[PDB]
Amino acid sequence: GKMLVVYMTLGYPNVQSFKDFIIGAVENGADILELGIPPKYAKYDGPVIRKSYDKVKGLDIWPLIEDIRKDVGVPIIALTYLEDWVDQLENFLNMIKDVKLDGILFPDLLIDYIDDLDKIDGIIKNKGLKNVIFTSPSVPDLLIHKVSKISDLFLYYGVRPTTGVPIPVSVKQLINRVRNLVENKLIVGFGLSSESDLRDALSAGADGIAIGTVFIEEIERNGVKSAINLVKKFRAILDEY
Ligand SMILES: [Cl-]
Repeated sequence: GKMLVVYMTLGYPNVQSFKDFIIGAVENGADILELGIPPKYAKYDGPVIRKSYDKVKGLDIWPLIEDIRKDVGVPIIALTYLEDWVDQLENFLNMIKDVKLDGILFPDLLIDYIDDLDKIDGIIKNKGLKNVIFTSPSVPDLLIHKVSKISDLFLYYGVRPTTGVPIPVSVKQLINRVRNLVENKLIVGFGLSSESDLRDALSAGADGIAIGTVFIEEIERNGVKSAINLVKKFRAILDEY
């Protein structure tokens, strides 16, 4: 079947409500968790991700990661910029394995560290960790093909960002043009998540979808239990395929 990947900003909105959402999300069918590590600097994050980072400013991040690791048994991927840890890439990857997370996803890996790709994949893989590689429409087709054969768990393909203007092309067509390039499992991630966009990706052959900002929005406007119920809804939609 199809994989439901659920993102949440570590500690958002508060520590107790964050664990409630994660546990509820996993109970309602999340297959993979992505946890957003608040960034040491500003980068390619949109308005609603940034505001989620604002509300957990100064969070003690490692005890919470440890804590949530004890609470749920699904694969957990750390979402953080290779930027914030390239100075210290060794004590980061050891800490990640120390607290028992399954892998990482560096969004800026293929952008700002493309020449370091093969070294960094090698080190991650020889720590037993998963290197989940981020791609997007601006990643050239042959690079996408390259990383599709090395990406662990799945290759991630991000469309519909909250920042900027979306590509005025149907998600069905966008995924049609990468599905045959990706030998891996293909997870399509969304900033804006219309149901039409999600069904377009699944019907175009994506092996799952990743969603996150939709949950941050639903929490702020209707609360954690409402956001948990959205997970149930997305699970049912993926279960139609
Ligand atoms: Cl797009």
